[PDB]
Amino acid sequence: KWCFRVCYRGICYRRCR
Repeated sequence: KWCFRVCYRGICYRRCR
């Protein structure tokens, strides 16, 4: 599953609605 995944310097994000 995948909805909204962000990624920065050395850290990403995963949030679904």
